Amino acid sequence: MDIDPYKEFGATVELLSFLPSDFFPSVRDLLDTASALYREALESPEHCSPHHTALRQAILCWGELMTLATWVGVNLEDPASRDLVVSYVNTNMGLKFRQLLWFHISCLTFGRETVIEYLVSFGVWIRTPPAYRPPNAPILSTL
Amino acid sequence: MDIDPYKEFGATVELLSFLPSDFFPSVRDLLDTASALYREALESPEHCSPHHTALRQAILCWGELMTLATWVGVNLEDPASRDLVVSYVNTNMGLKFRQLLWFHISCLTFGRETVIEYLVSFGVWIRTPPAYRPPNAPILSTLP
Amino acid sequence: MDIDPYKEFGATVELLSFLPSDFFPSVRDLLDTASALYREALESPEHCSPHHTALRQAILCWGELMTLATWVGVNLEDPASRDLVVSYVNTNMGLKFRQLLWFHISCLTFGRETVIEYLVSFGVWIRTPPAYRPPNAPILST
Amino acid sequence: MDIDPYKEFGATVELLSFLPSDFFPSVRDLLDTASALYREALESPEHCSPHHTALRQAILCWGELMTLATWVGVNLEDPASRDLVVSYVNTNMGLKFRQLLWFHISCLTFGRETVIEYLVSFGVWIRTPPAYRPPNAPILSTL
Amino acid sequence: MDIDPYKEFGATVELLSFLPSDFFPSVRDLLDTASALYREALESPEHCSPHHTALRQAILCWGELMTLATWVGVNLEDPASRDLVVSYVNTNMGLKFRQLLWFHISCLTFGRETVIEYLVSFGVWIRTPPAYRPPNAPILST
Amino acid sequence: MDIDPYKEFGATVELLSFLPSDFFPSVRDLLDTASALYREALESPEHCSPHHTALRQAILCWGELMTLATWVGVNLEDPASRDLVVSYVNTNMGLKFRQLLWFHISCLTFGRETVIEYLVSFGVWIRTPPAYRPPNAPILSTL
Amino acid sequence: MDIDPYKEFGATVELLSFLPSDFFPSVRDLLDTASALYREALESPEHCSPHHTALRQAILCWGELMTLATWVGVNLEDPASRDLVVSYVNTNMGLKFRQLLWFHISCLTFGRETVIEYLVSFGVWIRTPPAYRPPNAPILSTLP
Amino acid sequence: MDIDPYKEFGATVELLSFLPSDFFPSVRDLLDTASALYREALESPEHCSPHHTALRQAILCWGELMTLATWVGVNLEDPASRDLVVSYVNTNMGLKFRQLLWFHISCLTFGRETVIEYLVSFGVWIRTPPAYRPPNAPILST
Amino acid sequence: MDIDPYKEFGATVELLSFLPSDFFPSVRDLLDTASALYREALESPEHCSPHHTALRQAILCWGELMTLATWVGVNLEDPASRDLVVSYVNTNMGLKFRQLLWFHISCLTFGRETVIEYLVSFGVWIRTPPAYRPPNAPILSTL
Amino acid sequence: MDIDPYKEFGATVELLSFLPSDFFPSVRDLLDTASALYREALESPEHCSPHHTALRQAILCWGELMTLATWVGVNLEDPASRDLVVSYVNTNMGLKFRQLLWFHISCLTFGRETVIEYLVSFGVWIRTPPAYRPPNAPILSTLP
Amino acid sequence: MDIDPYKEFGATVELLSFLPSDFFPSVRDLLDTASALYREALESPEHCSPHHTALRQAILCWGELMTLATWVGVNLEDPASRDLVVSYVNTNMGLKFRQLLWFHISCLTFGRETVIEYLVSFGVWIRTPPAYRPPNAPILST
Amino acid sequence: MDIDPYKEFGATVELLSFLPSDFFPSVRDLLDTASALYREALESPEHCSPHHTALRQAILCWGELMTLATWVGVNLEDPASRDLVVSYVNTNMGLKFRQLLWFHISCLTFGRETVIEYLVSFGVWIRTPPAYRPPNAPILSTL
Repeated sequence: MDIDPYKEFGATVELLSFLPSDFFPSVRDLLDTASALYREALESPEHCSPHHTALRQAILCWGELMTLATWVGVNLEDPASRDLVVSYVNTNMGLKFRQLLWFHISCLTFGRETVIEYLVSFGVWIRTPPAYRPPNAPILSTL
Repeated sequence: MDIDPYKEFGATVELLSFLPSDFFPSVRDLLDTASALYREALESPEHCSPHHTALRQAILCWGELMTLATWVGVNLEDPASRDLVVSYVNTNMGLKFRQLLWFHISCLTFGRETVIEYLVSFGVWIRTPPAYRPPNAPILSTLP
Repeated sequence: MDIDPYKEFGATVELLSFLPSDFFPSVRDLLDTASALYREALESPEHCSPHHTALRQAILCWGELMTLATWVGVNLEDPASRDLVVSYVNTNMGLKFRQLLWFHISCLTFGRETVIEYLVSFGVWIRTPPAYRPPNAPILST
Repeated sequence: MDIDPYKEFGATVELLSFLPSDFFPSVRDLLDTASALYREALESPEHCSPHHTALRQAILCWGELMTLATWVGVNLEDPASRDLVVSYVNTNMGLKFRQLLWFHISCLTFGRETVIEYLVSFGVWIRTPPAYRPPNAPILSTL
Repeated sequence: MDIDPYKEFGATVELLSFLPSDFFPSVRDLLDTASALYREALESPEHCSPHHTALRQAILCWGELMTLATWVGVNLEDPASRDLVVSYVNTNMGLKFRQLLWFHISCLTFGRETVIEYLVSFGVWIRTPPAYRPPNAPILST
Repeated sequence: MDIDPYKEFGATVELLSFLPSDFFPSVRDLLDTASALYREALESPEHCSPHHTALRQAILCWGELMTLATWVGVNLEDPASRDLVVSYVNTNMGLKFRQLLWFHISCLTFGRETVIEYLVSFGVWIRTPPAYRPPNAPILSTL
Repeated sequence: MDIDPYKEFGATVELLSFLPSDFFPSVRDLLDTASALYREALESPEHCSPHHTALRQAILCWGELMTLATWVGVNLEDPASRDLVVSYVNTNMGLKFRQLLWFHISCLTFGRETVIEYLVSFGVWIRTPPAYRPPNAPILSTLP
Repeated sequence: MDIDPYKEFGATVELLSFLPSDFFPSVRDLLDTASALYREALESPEHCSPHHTALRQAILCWGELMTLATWVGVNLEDPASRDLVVSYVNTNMGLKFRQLLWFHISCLTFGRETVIEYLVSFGVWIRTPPAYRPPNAPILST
Repeated sequence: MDIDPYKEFGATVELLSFLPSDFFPSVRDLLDTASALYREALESPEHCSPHHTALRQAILCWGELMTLATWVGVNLEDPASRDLVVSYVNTNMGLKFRQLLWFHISCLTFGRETVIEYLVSFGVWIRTPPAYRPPNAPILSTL
Repeated sequence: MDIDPYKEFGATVELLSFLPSDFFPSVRDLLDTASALYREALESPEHCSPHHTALRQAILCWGELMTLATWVGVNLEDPASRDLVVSYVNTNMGLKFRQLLWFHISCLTFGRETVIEYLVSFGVWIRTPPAYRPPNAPILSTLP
Repeated sequence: MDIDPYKEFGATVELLSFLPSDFFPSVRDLLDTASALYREALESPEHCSPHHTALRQAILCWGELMTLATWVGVNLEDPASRDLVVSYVNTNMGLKFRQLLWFHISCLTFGRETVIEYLVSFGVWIRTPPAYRPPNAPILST
Repeated sequence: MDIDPYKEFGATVELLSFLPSDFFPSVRDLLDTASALYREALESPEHCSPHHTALRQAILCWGELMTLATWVGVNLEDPASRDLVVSYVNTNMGLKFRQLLWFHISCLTFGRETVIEYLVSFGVWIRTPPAYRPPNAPILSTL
């Protein structure tokens, strides 16, 4: 029962691990971007695209995790335990959720092929020694 | 900010609240029936239907929650914290997953319209006072 | 001034009294069913069907009665009087409100002819000796 | 959960609030004119118009409220409580019931569009400061 | 002067004597069923069918009997005689009225041929000794 | 409870109130006239006319009530109560049966329109004051 | 001198002996059902079918036997002779008239072939050992 | 329930009483004639004629009466009542059985119309005074 | 010399042993059924069907066996010996004779295919747990 | 009742009584010739002829009787009873079974009409007084 | 090396795990049913169907296990150990053989599509908690 | 009970008795060969050949027996009975599983007629007296 979340879209887990861990933006910025730029289509009762369903499921799962964190914060009495578990969850599941949200938002707003090639380009650029590499890191743009 | 999971499939949360809390099976039975009936299509890289994506996401989320549960079980030193955490995650959080899995598996197995009509039929049956309730409750099947 | 609420729909008050009083579900279940199944159509600005208008009027009337009961319970000081008036509001008018709500909801979801015939079928079934009667009471489904 | 009775008829609750509270006639006069002009059509078993259904429901509700008032008057032993509840019902539900009856009777008698334009014109007239207000207010008539 | 009230319809008093005593519902239930199923026809000025005339005469006569029972209960003195006469008029005269009302209402609702065949098929079932008789009695419906 | 026995045939209860109570003949005379005139028609297996069904029902009901009277006379032992019961059933109840039998037999013999016209004429005769009342009363006959 | 009463009707005495002795109803019920259903045809001067002649002869014979019974009851002075004769007439001389009346009424009201097949089926039903015997027994009727 | 045995065949009971009582031959001769002249047709499984069915039924009933007489003669202990009942049956059922057997056998062998006319002819002949009457009584021949 | 009596008719001894031993009716009932239902055909001098010959042979065999039992009972002196031999004759071989008679009679009266399928149906019904089985056993009827 | 085994084959029990009791061979010789000449057709599942069914039934019955005799021999403790029953069966059933086997085997081998004519001729020969009886008795054969 | 014995036919191990243990008949009855329904096919030299093969290997292996049980019952010394091994081999090894034999015999008798749908419906029925399920289980007979 | 395992494929138990018992290799070698050569075919959802079904059944049965042996070894406490049981299950029943595995694997690899001819030739080689027996035994090979 090894189900790969990105298998049906053309990507794969270790392909998304090519990029460094510090590259991805925080969760709050991604949620704000999704709410500000895609709120009307998400809440409509329509089958828009396969990306929308995954985005809705991810947002709901994040909400449930935050609710559980709030409950353990309120009810549990041990301070060492409360901070330990909160830091653990926030630092160990946030990375994968950031990866998922960034991938889906970028695919929605830029295109699948561009996002597919950008990963390879950025990884190859990072691996090259500085002296024989272009000085400007690649970026995603629409202007 | 108020995404409703069932809106795109024709239902709502309130409509699905006709069934009582004890009606749904356990998580284990749903997982084994999902593995037994629909496993080759889940693994294949194809956009088969909107139900498959939701099922995959739900299974992954349940796996992540179970991983967190075993982490806290093996790391926490205070037994009270461990037992309270596992009781919470098993009781209060499992009902939504049971509802989601039941809905998505039944829709694949029998059809969406049949489940939609079954919901209102069961609501009508359950709202009747006990003195005039017929003994047989509605059930889902495809054979006479 | 003997207007009959059910006359224009093909029914009649004494016909709806054929069924026993305990048969009807409570008010809360009917209100939740109406909210869950027909909330989009009730609030839309259109003349959908003659049933929608009656349903809207009944809902608003029940809301006004509940508000009056709440004010009576709060502002009044006599415990016996408030208890008695609350008992009156939630027993006497409750029966007719339940009958009206059940009739309109069932007609909306199942059909007029089916609801018309079901009353006769159940009324005949109730008053037959058990030894010479089918063992399962009729029900509305699908 | 927020059904508006006038929404389906092309009106709105706050639009009807242009007229002051003292403008509406009493309940008795409305009942007598309704009986005088439209008794035969009200009793007939026909879906004549959407106004007739609303009028019938309003009349039945008023009858039920009056029966409740008679019951509390005859049963309760403390005269102060009976006086208080009678005053409350007559000074609270009266306004709404007179509004509904007046709107529905006038719509049948003269026409819905005429009533709407009359409401707009009366609002314009009443909003004017007294020093520049013409002496005669608008009225509904066919002569 | 042997006047059989059933011959003109097709039946016979001997044919209806096979039914058990408890097969029939109460007279009040039959009256309520008759009123709630067809009250406009029983009050319209039209010779609708031969069943309607018999129904009207039976209803009027039962009303007369109830008036007589009330009078004897009110005006008599010895309590014992009161109990005897009331019980007699309630049971012995009431059984025949229950039978007649059931016959006419069923003939109106289902049809004459169906009820005739139902009586014929019920007779053989009731005549069989219990040892070889299947437990389930015949059921009359559509 | 508003069923009218004579209303199918064009008559009405208050229409038959014109005739005084003493006008009607006796039960034995009506029954023996019916037996002598329409025995073969009443005993046939056919519904020739609506009057036949009513006549049959009335005759069987009268037989039932006579059986009841015999039963109470035989069984009851209290003299006063027994005589009161028998006198009541003989006198108070038999008037309506006399009316019904007279109406149906006369209709069958002569004609419904003739019966109605006779009722109207007898009403006029009974309303006329005694001073100018003809010494002979209207009668039903053909030759 | 060995005339079989059922021979001309496609049956035999031994074939009709499948049914037990207690299966048949009483004489009274048969007489009232015969009067209720077939009376105008019995009185009419027409030989409608061979069954009517046999029914008329059987009724007349039973009437003659009852007349003999009442005569011997009212004339003989010894009570023992009277009650012995009455018991004999009622018990040892009924089992044949009941059989004849049942056969002839059933043949008219349902049909001869149906009665024959019913006898054949009742034989196999009654010969089965009780352990494997189904609960309900075959019956004659026309409605479903 | 007054069923006349001869009505279907064109005669009545009163017509058969026109002849005197002593005219009819005894039962033994009629039984022997039936056995000797009609045994093959009586015992065959076929619908021959309406006379055959009546003849079979009469023969079987007479046999049943005879065995009843044998049983009462054997078992019952009082000789007086024994001979009394035997004489009673032999003297009162024998007459009607003789009439029935003679009528059916004669109709079978000679013809129905001939027997019907012969009854009237013999009755009229018997009633006439001897001096103005033919001296030879009628008889059936060939 | 392994001749099987049922082999030519489409069955075997093993198939007829599928049913339980108590199922078969007694020999007397089968003999009376055969006498009452098929006596005219059995004694006729004609070749009707292969079932008739087997039935005749079986009946004659049973008659001969009964005669032998009667002679043994009559002309023997030891009560134990006669008791044991009649017990043996009535028990051991009566079972197979009952099976043969029942099979032939049922095949004659109902048909070969129906009897063939009924054995399988009854065996499968018998060998099923009660909770998941139709409530009542099958039977042969309607003919 | 009175079933005659030979009636359906064109013969009669008293017609076959012309031959004396000593004419028939033993059971063993008949069994050996039946096995030698017709074993293959007896075992096959075919309705070859009416004679085969009768032969199979007779062989099965003889086997059952021999099994009963063996059981009586092994069981009974009194030798007198064993001797009496064995003598009775061997001297009583042997005649009938030899008659049946001889008739059926001869009919199969030679033909039914030939057997009937042989019976008639042998009866005529045996009825003649011995004074002028020809010496050679008739026999069944095919070669000149 | 996860060789699933049911995958090639269309089923799966976890699909058949829902049936309760009491649902299966005994192994002796299954063997008798297999022998009586079809013995010629199990002994003919032909590759009739994939079910016949698995039936043949299962039948041989059960006899192997029975021989093992007889040997251990005979040659062992301690009675307790004998009881343990015999009970183990009859129950825990026998359940799987009962399941496999039932599956193959039913697939031969009724078909494959019908048995697959029956398994699906039975699973749906059994997963429901008792309070809301109909009291009668599904039945497979045609 | 007369079912022959190899009879569908043309062989016979008597035919396989030519080879001595010691000829067959151990179970582990055959299982290793089957895993290394036919791993993907046994796990596929298809019945390619009748040999595959028999191979799958045999492997599952051997796994069952190994589980039984482990169970009795773990649970039983008596040393003598335990060792007797494990020795029996290892030695006595393993021979027939070895035979089945050898037959089916060889038929899958080299063909069937080749196996039958090899059986016949090995029988001929064994029947020869030792004086004239060639020193090399027959073998199954292709190159």
